Amino acid sequence: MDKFCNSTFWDLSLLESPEADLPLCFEQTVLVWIPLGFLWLLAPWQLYSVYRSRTKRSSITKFYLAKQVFVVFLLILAAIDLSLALTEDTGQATVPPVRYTNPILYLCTWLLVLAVQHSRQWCVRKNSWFLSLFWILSVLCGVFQFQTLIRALLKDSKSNMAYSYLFFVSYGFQIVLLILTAFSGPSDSTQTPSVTASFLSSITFSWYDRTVLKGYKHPLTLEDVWDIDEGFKTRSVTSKFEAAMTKDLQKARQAFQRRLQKSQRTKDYPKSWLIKSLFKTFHVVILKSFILKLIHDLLVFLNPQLLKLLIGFVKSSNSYVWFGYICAILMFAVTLIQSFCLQSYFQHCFVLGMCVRTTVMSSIYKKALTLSNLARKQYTIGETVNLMSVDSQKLMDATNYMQLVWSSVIQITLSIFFLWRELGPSILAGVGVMVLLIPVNGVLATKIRNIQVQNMKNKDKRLKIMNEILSGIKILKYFAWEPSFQEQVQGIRKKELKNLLRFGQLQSLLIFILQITPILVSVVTFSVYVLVDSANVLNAEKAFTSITLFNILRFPLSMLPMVTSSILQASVSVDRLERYLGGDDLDTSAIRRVSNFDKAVKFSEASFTWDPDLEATIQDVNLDIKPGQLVAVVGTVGSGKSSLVSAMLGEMENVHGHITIQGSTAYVPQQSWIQNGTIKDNILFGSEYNEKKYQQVLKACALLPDLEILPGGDMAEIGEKGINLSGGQKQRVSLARAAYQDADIYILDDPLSAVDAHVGKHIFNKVVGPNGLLAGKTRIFVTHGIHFLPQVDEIVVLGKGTILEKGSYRDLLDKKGVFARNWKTFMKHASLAMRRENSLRRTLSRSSRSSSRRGKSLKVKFSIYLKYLQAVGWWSILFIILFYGLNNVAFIGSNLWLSAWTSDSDNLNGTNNSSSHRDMRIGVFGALGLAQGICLLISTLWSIYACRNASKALHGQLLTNILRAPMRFFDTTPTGRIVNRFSGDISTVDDLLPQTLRSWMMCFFGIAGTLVMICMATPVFAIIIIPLSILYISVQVFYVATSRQLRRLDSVTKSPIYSHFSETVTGLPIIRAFEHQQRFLAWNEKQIDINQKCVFSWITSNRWLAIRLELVGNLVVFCSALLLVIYRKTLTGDVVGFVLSNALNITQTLNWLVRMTSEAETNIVAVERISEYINVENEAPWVTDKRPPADWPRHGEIQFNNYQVRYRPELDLVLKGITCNIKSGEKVGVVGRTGAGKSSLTNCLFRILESAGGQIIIDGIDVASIGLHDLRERLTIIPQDPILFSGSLRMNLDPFNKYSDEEVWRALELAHLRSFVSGLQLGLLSEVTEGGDNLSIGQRQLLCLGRAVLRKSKILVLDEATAAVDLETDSLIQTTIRKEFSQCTVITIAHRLHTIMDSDKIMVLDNGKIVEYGSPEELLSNRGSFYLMAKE
Repeated sequence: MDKFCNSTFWDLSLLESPEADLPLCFEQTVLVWIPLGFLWLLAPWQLYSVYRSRTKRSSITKFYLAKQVFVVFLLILAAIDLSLALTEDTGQATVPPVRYTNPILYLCTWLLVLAVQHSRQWCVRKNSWFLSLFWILSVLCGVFQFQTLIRALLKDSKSNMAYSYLFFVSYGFQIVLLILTAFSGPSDSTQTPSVTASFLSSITFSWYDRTVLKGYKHPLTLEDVWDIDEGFKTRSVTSKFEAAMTKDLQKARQAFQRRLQKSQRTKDYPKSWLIKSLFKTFHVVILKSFILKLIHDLLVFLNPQLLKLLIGFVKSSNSYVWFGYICAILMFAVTLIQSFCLQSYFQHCFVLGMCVRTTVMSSIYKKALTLSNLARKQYTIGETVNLMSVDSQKLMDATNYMQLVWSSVIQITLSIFFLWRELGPSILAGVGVMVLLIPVNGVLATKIRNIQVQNMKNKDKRLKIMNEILSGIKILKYFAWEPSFQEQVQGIRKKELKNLLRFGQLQSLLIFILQITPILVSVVTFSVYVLVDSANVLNAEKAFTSITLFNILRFPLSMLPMVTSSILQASVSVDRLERYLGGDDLDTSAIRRVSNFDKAVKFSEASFTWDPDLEATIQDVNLDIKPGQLVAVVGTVGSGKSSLVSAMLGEMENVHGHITIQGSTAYVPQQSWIQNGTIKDNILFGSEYNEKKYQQVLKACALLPDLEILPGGDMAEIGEKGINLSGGQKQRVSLARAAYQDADIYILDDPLSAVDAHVGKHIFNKVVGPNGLLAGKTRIFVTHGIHFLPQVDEIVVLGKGTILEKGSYRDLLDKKGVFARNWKTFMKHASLAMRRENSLRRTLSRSSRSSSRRGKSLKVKFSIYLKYLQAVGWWSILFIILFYGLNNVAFIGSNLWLSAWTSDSDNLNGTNNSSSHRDMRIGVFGALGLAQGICLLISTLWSIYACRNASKALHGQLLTNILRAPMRFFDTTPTGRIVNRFSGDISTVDDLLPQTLRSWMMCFFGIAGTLVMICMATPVFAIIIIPLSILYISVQVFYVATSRQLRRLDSVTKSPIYSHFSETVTGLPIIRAFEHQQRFLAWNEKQIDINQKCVFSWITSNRWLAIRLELVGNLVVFCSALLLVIYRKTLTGDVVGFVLSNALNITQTLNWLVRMTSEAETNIVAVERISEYINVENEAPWVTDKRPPADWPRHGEIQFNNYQVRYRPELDLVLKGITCNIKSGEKVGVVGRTGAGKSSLTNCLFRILESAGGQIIIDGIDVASIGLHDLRERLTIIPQDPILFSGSLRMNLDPFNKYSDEEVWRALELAHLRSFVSGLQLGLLSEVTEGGDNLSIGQRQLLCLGRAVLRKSKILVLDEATAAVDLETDSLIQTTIRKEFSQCTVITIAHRLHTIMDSDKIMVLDNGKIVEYGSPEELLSNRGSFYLMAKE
């Protein structure tokens, strides 16, 4: 067959030459039969599989014509080649038989290509794997022919200019076709591009390349992320799952039933069916992921072998040059292909995890709607929504880590094999270190978790103290108490800081072990290797290929414990879920919803029970209600009327009889149920909107006054924001919803409980009365009132679960049997915050085991960074940076030394075999490893102490400044916001931020060390890191910008699923009664899909990132390999080893660095907010220059001078120049219009509001010229609303401990708390809960006045809140104030006139100005505004 080209084809010796080109005939035979063979062996299948497809869908577009035209051009070239071959046949006497076989072949093939590119018009995926891969393969195989011909043409050998030139042009067209087939075509109608993108643009996730730009320009919104395709929609996956489940569930139910009946002749449930059902429904994706993972696990072990070949080549100086370029190119190609396989495996695996979580949440919801009440009472609503919110997450985590449990053992076994095959049985020393460091990592992780839990408890205590400080800041300002509470929260914070330091030290040990495992394993392996034998030499190939294999081995061997832990947690999660879904549905045998019947409601001989073991709550019942027949059942409390209602709907288990119901029911429960949303949405309750009926039912049910009181009217949002409607509004809203629903039977069940009498009668008359809106509808009332009965249609009295009698009210008042007796007698008739946070703690402490591999599974202005770094210190971060740079320099030195230890095998100069030399080598290698370890410990421990100092200082400043901010700041800012800055931002600064910054430093220095090694070998590489740096910088910028918003959107969308599930499982009787299950199913599926698209877009963002980063690391490896092949005449094999076994470890560090840059951007906003509250404006100085004469109020003489005060510097004066005077000892009341300036007086004597004009002078000293605390301590107050600080009676009465126990007891006896306080066990140290739960209201203000009396100043400003307190309390207050504060100036602010005439003086204050002065005796003679207001 050699004659086919008149020249030899399989020579194999032309390669054995410096400039070694392939033989032409070999090329034109096999490098042409490979692509054409691929095209022909599969094309009939592609055509046979496409021409049985959907509509022609032959939209004639621009790529389709471009590709057809280029293939036509190229067919024309093939025909021209045939013509020239025949023309040469007319010339020479002999022609190779292939000179026409090759062109003819192309002719046929291109027709086929023209018939495949047209075929694509029928499919949705235009450019598929087949034709795209054929173009790749053809362009790849033709480069050999290209290079041969061009090299021969520069020789000007005159062989054939025409053949060579037509080949050049045909190859150009094949390049343009490959490019034009990579491009995803002109996308059709607005589908997600995941299913219209070409093969290459879908392998590299380059169809996501426009979401990333779009998210970088302006932030993404829920309408900027494309919908997930229809195969993942909740309805689709749940339908598939239920088809695959029903059979397994039934089989397990049969097994459980047979087991129970065998036992009998709750700890058993139909079990071991969920995991089989999930595999039987997702097995195709399981296989796809399995095969992709297998291919990647086999491809991982080619790069060490190519590295071995390249070291060997650079060593042997008599080798060819075409070998080594081939090895560098193969390193690039293998890393590219394994990147594609791995990223596609992640996409499959993570989307399968998402689909498993989706189908499980949807199954949970579908089951909660039909769970038997007997099985529904076992759980709690918090625990059920927990079953949705943690169990499905655990099952998703197991689904992600499911393929690692065998992939990691394949990788471990192959790595042990390939390490053995190089370094003999002394590999087990290194692998033994690697394995033996697993229990140590576990021990450190356990101690970390214990410290974290104790810290969490201590943090919650501090947070509760802070919350009671902030919510009662007014009193704390009054009595000058911020130093005491400052010290208390400082003590708790000091405890938390010590725990944080211990956490830090263990984290440091964990980091040191993580970063020193590789150097220690290599020193142990090489020492044990070179020692155990004399003829056991260590050369560059063994040393550096074994180092590469150790870096491959150490990742699976460390992730294996966490994978097994995740599987074992998901096992118990599966048991919990599988127990929920197996519980039998509620039975509807007893209650039948027929369509036609004689009576609307018919109870036939029925008894019903909550729990069959006990006696029936409702006994035998025989009754019938015809349409329109209003019935008002009445009975003793606990008789079962509420139970009768509950049984009618179906919320009871039948013990006997049955019930017939026709039409649609409407339920008004005793327990009110209001969904999250607006009053209008609740009233409509998912029904058609009609303004006539809507306004009629608002008017009838008397909501209009409530809407007028409420801010938004019928648009106010209930729940999740907080309106907490009083029982009247809730009950009216429920009744309005029922009335608007327009049902057939209305089961009114005590709908006038929390309602006033007259409004209740109005509601009865215009809602359920005979003239009400519900005249024609059967309406069963459940009454605790009587006055409605004289006009109700019919009465059924109930007792002991049985009807005593039924009749009209006339019969009730006439028959005088049980009728009159009943008529006479009836007159006298949180859970998630501590658990949902636990799963976040677990998945953040388990995915924080990055180990430079944070691709395992994942979950701003420079001034802010400068603020944090200024807090942590500047010398500290200088020495942290320096002592990690020393670590990296020692690592570079260690590699350089190993390169000079493997080198003494080549230069076997006699002296490189003595035992002293080997001892020196292994000793200095160990010393370099030890120096690296010491530098790392110093750096990390210093980092921990410095970052602890930063956290301490930041919290100190924030708390010292918040406690000293004028009351306007606390009025204009929600307490929730400040507490949230003290809770989740001090925590971020404490825990997450230091480790994120430290890890960023470690990644940066690892990269810099690798790059300086590469550039130390071949310095030209310092120029190929200016474009690589630009590519990497652009990648991280785009990825972090987009991923931040995707994570935010996912978090925003996740919560509504659980909120809606909790609202469904809470108000289930109402949903079932209105017959609204399908609407709620649809809503839950909609919310799940809206979340699903965000989480899927996040997954794809991660894959986009990973492809780009593996490309950057691949280009580093490939460029260094090329520069070490090119420059081989000046370097050695050892340099190749240590340059190229490190560049292989540059993609993991790049992934880690991008992830940590994103994390630092996310976390530093905590410092942003903390620094925002550090700078909040402060009050006046507490102590400025002056002191009192040991007692500033001598007798309480207060003088005003046209005082003018403003609430906020941009507003109008509330006081407009008051000029009055109070002498020593008089009692002054102040009066006026509502909002005329009452509050400002008691708010301005304490300087809480600074003067805008005028001044107040006490005892000849102006208020504005003394320190704020100095003045504020010397007065006295009884605040408007008594706030009690949780703790001890001693602290509440006296936190400063300045008052002795004897006088505290004397003041408490003056306040007369001996009966209540002395009777307590501890006495004056009795615990005080958060205000209430003890110390009755009267005790509360009596304690407040005790505080006032032990303060015992000469000035008593006070005001009254409400008269709800017992009159004895007010009388005691006034008597005490008059008996022990008689000789003290008193100012009272009262809006109740009846307690003011007793005052020695009254000030009249309207519109912020005085009206009259003098005593009430001096007033009442006149008839001024005081008279116009008093006694009326």
